[PDB]
Amino acid sequence: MLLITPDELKSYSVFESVKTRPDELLKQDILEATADIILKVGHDFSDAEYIPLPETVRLALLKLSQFYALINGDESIIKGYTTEKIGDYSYTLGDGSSLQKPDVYALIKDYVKPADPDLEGIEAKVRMRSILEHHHHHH
Repeated sequence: MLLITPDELKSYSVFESVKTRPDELLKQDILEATADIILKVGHDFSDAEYIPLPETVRLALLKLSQFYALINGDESIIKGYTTEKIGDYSYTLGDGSSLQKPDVYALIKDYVKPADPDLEGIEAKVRMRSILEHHHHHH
């Protein structure tokens, strides 16, 4: 998942719609945006021993967040009556334009399917999560 906050989104974004929005909604958008960036690189950052967050990534998400937040509850944009937000063509604009996501591919192009083995954090959390106990507390 992302390691940012909803307050930061508005701090950078310019759309009054993204700022005017609450703090709970902003969270949903952010988490929904990171899904796109990860879908491009073809990998996430769940492993606690591998959660890289450069300056290029933080920016890419900041832009994507504002994008969705804009067509997330606008007052002049509709996807022609459809399910929840989808990562496809929709959210028509008053100018009959197709608001497309931000070109943040170059921002993640540096971390898009690297050339490294499975040395990454693997079989480490499963070895501890699947342990008999190794503790003096039963939660």
